[PDB]
Amino acid sequence: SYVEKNLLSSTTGAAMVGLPSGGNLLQAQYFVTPEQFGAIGDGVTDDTQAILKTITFANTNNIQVRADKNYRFTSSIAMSGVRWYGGTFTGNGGTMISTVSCWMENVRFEKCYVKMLGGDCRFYRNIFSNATSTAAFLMQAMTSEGTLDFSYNEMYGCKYAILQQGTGEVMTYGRYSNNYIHDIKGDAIELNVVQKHYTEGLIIENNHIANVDASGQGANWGIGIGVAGSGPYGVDVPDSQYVRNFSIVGNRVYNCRQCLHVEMGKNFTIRDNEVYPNTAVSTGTGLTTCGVALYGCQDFEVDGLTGYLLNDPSVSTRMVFIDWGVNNGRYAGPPINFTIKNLDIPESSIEIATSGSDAWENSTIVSNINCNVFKWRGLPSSSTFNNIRCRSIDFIGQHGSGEGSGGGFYTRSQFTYMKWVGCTALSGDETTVSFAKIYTDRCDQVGNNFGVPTAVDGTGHRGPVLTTISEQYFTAYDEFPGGREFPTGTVIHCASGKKHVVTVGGAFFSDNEKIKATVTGQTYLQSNALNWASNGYAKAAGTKIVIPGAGANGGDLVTTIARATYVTNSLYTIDIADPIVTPTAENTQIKALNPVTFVTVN
Amino acid sequence: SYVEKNLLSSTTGAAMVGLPSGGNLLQAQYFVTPEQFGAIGDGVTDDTQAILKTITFANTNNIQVRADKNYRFTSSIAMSGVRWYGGTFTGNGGTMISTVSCWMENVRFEKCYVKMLGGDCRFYRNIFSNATSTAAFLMQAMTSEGTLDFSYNEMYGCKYAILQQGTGEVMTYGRYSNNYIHDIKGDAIELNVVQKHYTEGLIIENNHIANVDASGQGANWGIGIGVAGSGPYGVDVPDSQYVRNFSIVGNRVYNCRQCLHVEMGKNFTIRDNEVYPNTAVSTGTGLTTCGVALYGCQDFEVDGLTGYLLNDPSVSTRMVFIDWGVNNGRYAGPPINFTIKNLDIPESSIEIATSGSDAWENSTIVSNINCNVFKWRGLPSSSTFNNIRCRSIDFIGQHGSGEGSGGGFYTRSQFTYMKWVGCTALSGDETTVSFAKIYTDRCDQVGNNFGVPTAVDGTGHRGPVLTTISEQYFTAYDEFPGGREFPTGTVIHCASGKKHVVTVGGAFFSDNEKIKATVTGQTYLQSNALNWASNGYAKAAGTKIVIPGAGANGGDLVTTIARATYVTNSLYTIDIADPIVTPTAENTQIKALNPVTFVTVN
Amino acid sequence: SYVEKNLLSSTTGAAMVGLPSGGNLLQAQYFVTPEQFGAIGDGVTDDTQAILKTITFANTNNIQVRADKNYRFTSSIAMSGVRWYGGTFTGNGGTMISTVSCWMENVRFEKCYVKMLGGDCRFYRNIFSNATSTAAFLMQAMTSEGTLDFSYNEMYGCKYAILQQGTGEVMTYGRYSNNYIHDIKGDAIELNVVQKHYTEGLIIENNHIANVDASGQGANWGIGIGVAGSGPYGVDVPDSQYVRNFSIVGNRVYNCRQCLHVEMGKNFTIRDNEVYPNTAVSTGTGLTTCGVALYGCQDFEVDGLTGYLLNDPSVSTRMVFIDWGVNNGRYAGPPINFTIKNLDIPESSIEIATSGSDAWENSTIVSNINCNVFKWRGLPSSSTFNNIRCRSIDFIGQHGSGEGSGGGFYTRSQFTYMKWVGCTALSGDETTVSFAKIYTDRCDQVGNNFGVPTAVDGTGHRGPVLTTISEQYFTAYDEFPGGREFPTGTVIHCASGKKHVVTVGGAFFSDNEKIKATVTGQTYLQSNALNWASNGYAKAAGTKIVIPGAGANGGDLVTTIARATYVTNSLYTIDIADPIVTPTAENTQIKALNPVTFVTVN
Ligand SMILES: C[C@@H]1O[C@@H](O[C@H]2[C@@H](O)[C@H](O)[C@H](O[C@@H]3[C@@H](O)[C@H](O)O[C@H](CO)[C@H]3O)O[C@H]2C)[C@@H](O)[C@H](O[C@H]2O[C@H](CO)[C@H](O)[C@H](O[C@@H]3O[C@H](C(=O)O)[C@@H](O[C@H]4O[C@@H]5CO[C@@](C)(C(=O)O)O[C@@H]5[C@H](O)[C@H]4O)[C@H](O)[C@H]3O)[C@H]2O)[C@@H]1O
Ligand SMILES: C[C@@H]1O[C@@H](O[C@H]2[C@@H](O)[C@H](O)[C@H](O[C@@H]3[C@@H](O)[C@H](O)O[C@H](CO)[C@H]3O)O[C@H]2C)[C@@H](O)[C@H](O[C@H]2O[C@H](CO)[C@H](O)[C@H](O[C@@H]3O[C@H](C(=O)O)[C@@H](O[C@H]4O[C@@H]5CO[C@@](C)(C(=O)O)O[C@@H]5[C@H](O)[C@H]4O)[C@H](O)[C@H]3O)[C@H]2O)[C@@H]1O
Ligand SMILES: C[C@@H]1O[C@@H](O[C@H]2[C@@H](O)[C@H](O)[C@H](O[C@@H]3[C@@H](O)[C@H](O)O[C@H](CO)[C@H]3O)O[C@H]2C)[C@@H](O)[C@H](O[C@H]2O[C@H](CO)[C@H](O)[C@H](O[C@@H]3O[C@H](C(=O)O)[C@@H](O[C@H]4O[C@@H]5CO[C@@](C)(C(=O)O)O[C@@H]5[C@H](O)[C@H]4O)[C@H](O)[C@H]3O)[C@H]2O)[C@@H]1O
Ligand SMILES: [Mg+2]
Ligand SMILES: [Mg+2]
Ligand SMILES: [Mg+2]
Repeated sequence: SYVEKNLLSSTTGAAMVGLPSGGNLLQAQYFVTPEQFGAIGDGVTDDTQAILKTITFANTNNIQVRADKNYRFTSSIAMSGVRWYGGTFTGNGGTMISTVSCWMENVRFEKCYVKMLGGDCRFYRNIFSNATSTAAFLMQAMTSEGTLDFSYNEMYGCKYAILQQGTGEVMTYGRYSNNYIHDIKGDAIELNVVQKHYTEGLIIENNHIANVDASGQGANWGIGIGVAGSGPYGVDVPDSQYVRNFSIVGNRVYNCRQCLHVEMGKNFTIRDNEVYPNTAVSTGTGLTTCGVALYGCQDFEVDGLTGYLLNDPSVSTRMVFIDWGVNNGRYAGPPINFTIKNLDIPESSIEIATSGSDAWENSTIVSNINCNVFKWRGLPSSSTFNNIRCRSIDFIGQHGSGEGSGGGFYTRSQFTYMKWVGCTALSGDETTVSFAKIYTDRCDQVGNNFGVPTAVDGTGHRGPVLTTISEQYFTAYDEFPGGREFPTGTVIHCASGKKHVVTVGGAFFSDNEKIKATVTGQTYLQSNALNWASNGYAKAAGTKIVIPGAGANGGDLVTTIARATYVTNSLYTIDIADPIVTPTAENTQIKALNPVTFVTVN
Repeated sequence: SYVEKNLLSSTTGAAMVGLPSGGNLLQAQYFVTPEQFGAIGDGVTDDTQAILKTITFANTNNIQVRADKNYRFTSSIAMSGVRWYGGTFTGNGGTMISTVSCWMENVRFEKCYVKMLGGDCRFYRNIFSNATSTAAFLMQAMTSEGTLDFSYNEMYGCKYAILQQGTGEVMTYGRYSNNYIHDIKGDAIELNVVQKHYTEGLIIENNHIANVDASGQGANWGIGIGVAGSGPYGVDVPDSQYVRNFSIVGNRVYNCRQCLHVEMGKNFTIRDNEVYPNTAVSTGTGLTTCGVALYGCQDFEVDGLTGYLLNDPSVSTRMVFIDWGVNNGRYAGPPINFTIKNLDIPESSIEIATSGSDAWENSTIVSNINCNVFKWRGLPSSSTFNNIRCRSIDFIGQHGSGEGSGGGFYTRSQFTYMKWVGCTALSGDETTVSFAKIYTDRCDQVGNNFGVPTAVDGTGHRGPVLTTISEQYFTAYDEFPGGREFPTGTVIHCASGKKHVVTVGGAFFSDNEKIKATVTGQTYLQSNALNWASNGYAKAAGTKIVIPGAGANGGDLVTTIARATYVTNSLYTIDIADPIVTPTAENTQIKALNPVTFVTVN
Repeated sequence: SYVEKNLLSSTTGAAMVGLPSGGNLLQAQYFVTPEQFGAIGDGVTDDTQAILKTITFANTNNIQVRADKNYRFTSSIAMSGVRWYGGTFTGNGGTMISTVSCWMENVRFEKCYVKMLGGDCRFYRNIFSNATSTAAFLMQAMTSEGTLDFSYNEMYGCKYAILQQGTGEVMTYGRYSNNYIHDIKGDAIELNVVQKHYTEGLIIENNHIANVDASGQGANWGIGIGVAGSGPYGVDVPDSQYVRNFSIVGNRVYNCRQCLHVEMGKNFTIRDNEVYPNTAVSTGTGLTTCGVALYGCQDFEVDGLTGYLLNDPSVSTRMVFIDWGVNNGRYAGPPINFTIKNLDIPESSIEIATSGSDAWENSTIVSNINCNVFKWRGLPSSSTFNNIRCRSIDFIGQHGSGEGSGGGFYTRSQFTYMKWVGCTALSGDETTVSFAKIYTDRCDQVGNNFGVPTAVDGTGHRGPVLTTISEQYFTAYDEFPGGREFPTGTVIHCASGKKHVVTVGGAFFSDNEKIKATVTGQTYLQSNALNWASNGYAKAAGTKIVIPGAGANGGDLVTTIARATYVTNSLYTIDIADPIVTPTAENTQIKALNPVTFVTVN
C-alpha cells in the first residue's frame, strides 16, 4: 500500500505528491530547468547538448525555462519562441545564441552574444558581459520581420554592444531604452544601413553610456550612438536611402570619441542628450571628435544638448559638427531643412556646413544657443539666427572652393533671406565676428551686439543697395560721442535737434590723441593730451584700437579697450586686452582700428 | 519503514521530501498554480471554475499565482488582492476579469479584458491581445479609490485599448508609461469625464502608439490619447469641471486620425510628443484630423511637437487645432492663458481660435515655431508672438460673426497688448500675411520680415494714432531706392544728410517702366526702357508687382519678383513667381501692387 | 522495491521524483526559500535566524531566494551577493538590512530599511513602507565602490525615503528613475555631501513624489529632491567641493515645502520638472518655500518648469530661488555662469541674486520665461534677458549693502554687457518695472514694452553717455501725440517732414486739462475742457497719471489709465486702474506722472 521506487521516478511521478492546494506536484511544474536535461551548471562542464534539449523541449511544449546556475557552452544555439528567466550562459568568448520571438529576463550572457533573427523579441534586465564577438547583441539578416524592446539591460566588457546590419527582413519597430552600456571597445549602439527598417518607429532613449574606447580597433569603431542610411549621398537622392522618422532622446554618453552620429538620416530628432567627448579614446579609428556629428542629413532637429569635452581644450573643443557627405572623395549631400536649438554648451564649439540653390529650398533655424566658436559655411534659401550667445563667429555665406565642404557647388540667384535677432558674440571684452559673402535679398537684424554685413554678387542682383540701421542713439550734447564703434548707417539724435549720420562705420579718436610712453607687457595706456572723461574724447570698453609700432617687431598693435576711462596717478587711463609687445615713446598717437566718418545735419 | 502511498498525496505530503537546503518540499511552495485546482491549460477546455478556486485560494491565503499555460474561460472572474505571474487567459472575445488591488506581470489577456475596480493596482510587462469588448483595459465605477501603474505593457488587436469612465470612486494617481499600443480600432488611451480624478497626478508618458483605425466605428472613436473633463464649456465655469494638473509627455502616435485630444482640461502640459495624423483612418467617426486638438482648455502649454501628416497635403495639413468648445450648437469656452511653443512641424499648419474680454484676462504666448500655415482668430488681453517661422499668416484679432469660433462674443475695451518679434512668413520668394482688427493700445514689433497693421475701434479708443517704425535704412545715394517694398513710416537716411519718410507704404516703380512683350507661361520680364541695375529703378526679389492685363481673361496679374535684376540676351531681366496667363504687348508698364508715397527732407 | 521513508527526507530525496522533462525534482531547485530554513512567515514569529541561514546558504551556493510570506525580524541582517525575489520583511520600525552587490525585486520592506554598503546593487519593483529609521533606503559609509539602479520602486510612510551620506567609498554611477514616493516626513531623495561621488553620472529622473510633510521634524527636513556638495561656499573654491555632472529631469513633486534643492553643485542641469510647493508643510524645519532653490552653484541650467504653489498667494508665490551660499553668517559663493529658461510658471515668482567681478567672468542667460514677479540682484560680466513675460520687474544691477545677498562684495570695472530683447512686464493694464545701478558699457534693448535705464559709476567709466533709442513712431499729423508715455530719446517722424525728439521721457498732458468732480471709489474720469478724442490731447491706456489731491489724506493719486478715451453721458471718459480715495472738485487738473519734454525740428 506504499509507493513504488519506480513510477515515482517516471515522467508522471510528481503526480503522487500532495500539496496544500489539494493538487499535486505535477500540476506545479509551470517551467523547466536546464538541470532537468543534464546541465551541470558549474560554468566549466560543457552543457551545450543539455541546453539544446531544454530549448527543444521548451519550444515543443511551449513551456518557460527557469535557471540559476552557470551553463558553459561551446557552439551555436538556436532558440525560437522561448521564454527564459534567470541563469548565466558562458561561451568561448564570442559564441552565438540566436533568438526568434524570444523573451529573456535576468539572464547573463558571458563571453557570448545574442543574434536576433526575427519575430517579436523582448530583452529586459539582462547582463551582456565580456563578449569578444564583434557585437554582444547583433541584429543581422533576420529571416522574418521583427519588433524589439531592448530595455533596462546592462552591457560591458565587449566590443560593439548593440549592432544592427540592415540586410534581411525588416525590423518594423524598435525601442532601445534605459540601458547601461560601459567599458566597451566598439560602438555602444550602431544601426548600420537600416534605411528600409523602422517604418513604425525607432526610438533610442534614456540610455547611459560610459567609457567607449576603440583604441587600436577597426575603421569607424568607437561611436556612442550611431544610425546610418545608404550612400551615395546627395541632395536629391531618393527618400528610400535614408533612415527616417527615428529619435535619439535623453541619452547620456560619457568619455567617447564621437558621442552621436547620423549619416543619411531624414525626418529625425536628436533631443536632450548629454555628452562628454574625449580626443584620447578610439585612437586610430578615424572619427572626428565631437558630441553630435551629422552627415548628409535632411529635415531634422538637434534640440537640447549639454556636456563638454574631457580632453584639454587646446586639443579640441568640437561639440556639434553638421557637414556634407562624401562620395569617393567628392563632397555631396549638403544638410538642408534643419533646426539647431536649445544647446547649452558654452565651453564647446559648433561647425555647420550647408548650401543653397535655385533648384531646391533649404530653410535653416539656429536658436537659443550657448556655445564657444560658432562656425558656419553656406547660404540657405532662408536662414534664421536667434538668441545665440557665442564667443566668436566665423561665418561665410556662399562659400567658395577652399572655404569649406562643397564650396562653390551651389548658388541661389532667387530670393535669399536671412535674420539675426538678439545674438551676442562676446568673450570677456572682445566682440569677435567675421562675416562674408552674405548675398541676401533681405536681411533683418536687431538686438545683436554686432552688425552683419551683406554683400552683392554682381550689380543689381539683390535689389537696391541698402544698409539696415541697427543702432540709433540719443545724446544730450552735440559733440559726436568719442571712443565707441558705430556701424555704417548709425544715426545719433542730439537734444538740440542736430543729428549725426555715420557714413563709414567706426569710432572717433581725435588726431590730437597722445599717450604716455609704454613698456613691454603693459596692459594700460595713459593720456598725455586729451580729457578722456569728456564725451567727445571718451574711451569705451570693447572698442578695437591700434597702437602704432607697439606690436611684434614694431608692427602696429591691434587690441581692444578692456576698461573705459579712469583716473590713477592723476592721469586718465584705460586698460587694453593685449599687452604692449614693442615699447612706444611718449606722445605716440592712439587710433581706432576702424576710423569713423559721419556727417552732421544742423 | 517506507512512505505510504496515501499521506504522500495528502495536503502535507510534500513535507516528506528533503531538499539540499535541509528543508522539505512543502517549505518550497511559495506560489500556487491553476493546474493545482484542475485547470487543463490547453486553451480549449473551459477552465473557469478552476480559475475561480485559484483566486479564492490565493486571496484567502495571500499566496501568489504562477502560471504558464493557456486558460480558456467563459464568464466574468473577480480578483481581489492577487499577485499573478505568467500564463494566458483566453475569453470569448470580450469576457471580463475584474481586479481590486491586483499585481499582474507577464500575463497575456487574449480575447478578454481587465476592468479595474479599485485599490492599488500594478500591471507590468503584460500583453492585451484581440479584445472585442469596448476596451481591453477598463476603469469604470470603481468601488474604492485607486492608484495605478500601467507600464511596459503591449496592447493590440482590440477596440479601445485603455479606457476610463470617471463614475465611481476616484483614481487619485495614475502613471501610464512606456506602453506599446498598436493595430486597434478605438482609442489607444481615453480618460473620459475624469475631472474629479488624479488629484495627486495623471502622467501619460513615453507610450508608442501605431495604427489606430476606427473606420466604421462609433462617434469619436479613433483618438490616440484623449483626456476629457465635463461640460458645459464656458470661460467662467467652475474649476471642478476640468481635468487638472496632468501631463502628456514624450509619446509617439503614428497613423491616427487625431493623435492627442483634450477637452475641458486646465493647468496641464503637453510636452515633446511625436505625431503622424492620417485623414484616411477612422472614417465616419467625426474627428477633426490633426496632431493636437484642444477644446475649451485653460492654463496650459503645448511645448515641443514633431511629425507630419501621412496623407497627401491636398487633403489636409492640419497639425495643431486649438478651439472653443460647443454647448448645444453654440460655441462656448474660449481657450485662454496658454503657451504654444517649440513646435517643429514645418510641413503642417496651426489653427488657433481664442478671445479677449474686459471681464477676465487672457495672456497668450506663441514662441519658437516652425510651421506651414499659421492661422489665428481672437484678441487676448495680451498676446506675444516670438521667433515664428511660417509659410503664411492668416490672422484676425477681434474676429466677428462669420470669422471664426465665437466671433463677436467678447470684446476688450481696456488695455490690450500685442508683440511680434523675430518672425518670418516666407514660402520660397513670397511673404504672405493677412492681419485685421488688431485693436491694440500698444503693439511692439521688431525683427520680422513683415509689418503688422493695428486698427482703431472708434475714434480715440486706443490713444493717439501712431505707426511703429519697424524698418530704417541708410543709402549712400540720394535717389529713393526702387523696386522694394517699405511699410508706412519707414525712414531712409541718405549719406548727404537728406532723408526720405515713407507716408504710404509700398514700392517705387517709375511711371516710365516698359517691358518687352510676353507670352503665356513665361516666368521672366525684360526691360524695354529703364536701367533696372540702377538703385533708383532697381528690382528687388520679394516685391509684389502688377502686370496690366496679364492675368486670367485680361485681368491684372499680381505676382512676386522671384529673382532680382540680371542681364541675359543683352536685356535687363527679372523672374516672376507666377507665369503670364494673358499675353502682353511690347511696352506694357509694370507697377507695384502697393505704390509708395514718400516725402524728402532736404 | 519501494522508496524508504528516510533518504526521501534527505538532502538528496528530491532526486527520486520524476518530472515530465525526464529529469528529477532535485534538478528543478533553482532557488531556495526562507521556509526551508525554518521561517514561519506569519509576520509575528521572530524569523531572524531563519533569514540569516537563508542568506548564508544563498551566498555560499550562489542561489537565488524566492519568498512570498511575511518574515518578522528583530535585528540587523547583512546580505552580500544575494538575488532575492518576493516576500515581506517586517522589522521593529527601523531595523536594518545591509546589501552588498544585491539584486532585489518585488520585495516589501515594512518597518525596516535597506542600507547599501557597496558593489553593484539593483532594486526594482519593491515597496518600502512605514520605516521609522531616518531613511528607508540609506547609502552611507560604503565599504566598496558602488553602482546603483533604484527604479520603479514605491516608498511611503517613512521619514527620509532615499538618503545618501557621502562618507566612505564612492558611488561611481547611480540612476534613480521612475520611483513613486509619497506621504513621508523627511526628504524624498537627499544626496548629502556627495561631491566625491558620481564621476560617471548621477541621474534622478521621472520620479513622482507627493505629500512631503516634515512638520515638527529636524532642521532642513522636508526637501523633495536635494543634492549637496561641501562647504565652504565661495566663487573660487576648488572644483572638488562640488557635486558635478548630474541631472534632475522630468520629476513631479506635489505638496512639498521646497521641491528641488541644490547647494555646491556645478556643471548640472535641472530639466522639465513639475512642482507644487506649499508653505504649510514641514513646519519649523527652516526651509525657504519654493519649487527650485539653488545655493552657491555654478555652470548650470534650469530648463523647463511647471506647477504652482498650493497655499494662498498672500502667503508666498516664490517658485525659483537662486542665491548665494552662507559661511558662518556671511554670504559667499554667488551663482555664476548659469541659464534660466523655458519656465512656464505665470502665477509664481523668480528671485535671483548673483554678482560680477573683474577677477572672473559670469555670463548669465534668462530666456523664454512666463512668471509673476521677476526679482533680480547682481551685475554679471554679461547678462542676457530674452522673451520674459512677467507681471513686474524688481531689478538692481550692482546692488549694494542692504540691497540683497552679497551686496557690495564684488564690482567689475571692465567691459560689462547686458541685453533685453522681446520682454513684457504687464499685469492687466500696468507696466511695473524698477531698474537701478546697471553700470554697463553696452546694453542692447529692443522689442520690450518698457525701457531699461543704464547708469554710470563715475564720470567716463562707461564710455560716452548714450541713450539707446528703443521706440520710433510715425504720425500723419504734426501735433505731438498726447497721453502716451515715450522714453527719453524717442523720435516721432511726421508726414510733413517735421520730427519730434523726446529729451525728457514722459507723456504729454496739456496744462489746460480739467476733469469733472469725483467721489470716493470712482474708477473713471471725465473731461470738462479738452477733446480727449483728438491726437494732441489723446489718452492712451497704460499711461501713469497723477490726480492732485485724490490719494489717501489728500495726497496725490498716482494711477494708470485702464481704458482709453470713450464717450458716455455725452462726455469724454477714461477709466483708471485705482479708485479715487479723497474726492476732487470740478476742474481739477490731471497730469502725467512723468511729464514729457520734446523739441521739434521744422
Ligand atoms: C572592421 C569591421 O568592423 C565592423 O564594421 C564596423 C566598421 O569597421 C565598418 O567600417 C562599418 O562602419 C559604418 C560605416 O560604414 C558607416 O558609414 O557609418 C557607420 C556609423 O553610423 C559605421 O558604423 O560598420 C561597422 C559596424 C564589422 O561589422 C565588420 O564586419 C564586416 O567585415 C568583415 C570583413 O573584414 C566580415 O566580412 C563581416 O562579415 C560577417 O561575418 C559574420 C560571421 O560571424 O562570420 C557572418 O555570419 C555568419 O557565419 C558564421 C559562420 O559560422 C556559423 C556557420 C556558425 O558556427 O553558426 O554561422 C556563423 C554566423 O552565425 C553567421 O551569421 C556575417 O554573415 C557576415 O556579414 C562583415 O560584417 C568588420 O569586422
Ligand atoms: C459608441 C460608444 O462607444 C464608447 O464611447 C465612446 C464614444 O462613442 C462616446 O461618444 C464618448 O466619446 C467621448 C466624448 O463624449 C467626449 O466629448 O470626448 C472624448 C474624447 O476625450 C470621447 O472619448 O466616450 C467614448 C468612450 C462606449 O464607451 C459607449 O458606451 C456607452 O454607451 C452604450 C450605449 O450605446 C452603453 O450604454 C454603455 O454602458 C455601459 O455598458 C457596460 C456593459 O458591459 O454592459 C456596463 O457594465 C456592466 O454590466 C455588465 C452586465 O453583465 C455583468 C452582470 C457580468 O456578466 O459580469 O456585468 C457586466 C459589466 O461587468 C458591468 O460593468 C456599464 O456599467 C455601462 O456604463 C456606455 O458606456 C458606446 O458604446
Ligand atoms: C536631525 C538630523 O536629521 C538627518 O540629517 C538631515 C538634516 O537634519 C541635517 O541638517 C543635514 O541637512 C543637509 C544640510 O546639512 C545641507 O546643507 O543641505 C542638505 C540639503 O541638500 C540637507 O539635507 O542632513 C540631513 C540628512 C540625519 O541624517 C542626522 O543624523 C546625523 O546626526 C545625528 C546626531 O543628532 C547622528 O549623529 C547621525 O549619526 C549616524 O547614526 C547612525 C545610526 O544608525 O546610529 C550611525 O550608524 C551605525 O551604528 C548603528 C549602531 O547599531 C549597529 C551596531 C547595529 O545594530 O547594526 O550598527 C548601526 C548602524 O548600522 C551603523 O551604520 C551612523 O554611522 C552615524 O553617522 C548623523 O547621521 C540627524 O538625525
Ligand atoms: Mg520633422
Ligand atoms: Mg501652469
Ligand atoms: Mg554645462
